[PDB]
Amino acid sequence: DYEIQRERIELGRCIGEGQFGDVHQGIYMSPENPALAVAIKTCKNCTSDSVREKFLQEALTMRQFDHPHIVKLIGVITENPVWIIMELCTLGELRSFLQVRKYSLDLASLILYAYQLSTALAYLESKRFVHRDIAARNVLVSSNDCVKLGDFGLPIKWMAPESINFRRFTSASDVWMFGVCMWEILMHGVKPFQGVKNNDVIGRIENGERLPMPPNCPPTLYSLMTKCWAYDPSRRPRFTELKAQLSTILEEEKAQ
Ligand SMILES: O=C(O)c1ccc(-c2cn[nH]c2)nc1
Repeated sequence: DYEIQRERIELGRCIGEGQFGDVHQGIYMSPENPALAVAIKTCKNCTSDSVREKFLQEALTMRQFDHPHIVKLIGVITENPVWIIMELCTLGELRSFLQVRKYSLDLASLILYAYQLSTALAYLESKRFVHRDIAARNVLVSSNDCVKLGDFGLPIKWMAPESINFRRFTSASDVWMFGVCMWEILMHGVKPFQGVKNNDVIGRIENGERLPMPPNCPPTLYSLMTKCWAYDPSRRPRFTELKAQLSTILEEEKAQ
């Protein structure tokens, strides 16, 4: 089962702050693997069952997916203090990694990350799961050549127009938000619309404006991004198709 005995967990260095509390790395001592490196999400306010409810929904949902580019649940400890134990991605959240690895990562690698992300989102799409919070900050880096979707759950600057005007969230909103994430990656983790009032962002989308083509970004990728940003959700592509196009973009980039 998925409940874990606190005695098999050795808490270690704090590796990040989450919505609910500190995120730690640590060791999980099971009989199947005597020393498994894990991540531990903690829940600062989980004495409140309303918080505990929302915190542990993340683990109930993780548990349903099996993809190579989606983080995996190990187990939970539900007595206080409540903990989620999940796979460790030792290079942390994608945004910081992009920031710190600027000048160090090449183009093929940035494309590799977007294509990897699209395969995770095509998989979720095939399961009819809407994610609603696709952003570089919600992706983790397992290795120089492997990123993973780390969260499932306001980010106006990332959201589709119909999310903002009708609070509506669909596979097509996800596609839109994934265009923004691709932009974020080709900009090495610069946030979209920096220094722009949220409320002014919506008018500019309605005005037809869009995020600029990043430097060093290929026309083929920018064209992909702009299809993701069709104002009408029914003109935007499906991740299955985005996945296939990014596969071609990557094979050709590898060729230089
Ligand atoms: O700061 C965070 O929210 C954060 C940081 C790290 C991780 C992680 C999970 N597995 N490996 C790393 N999750 C969330």
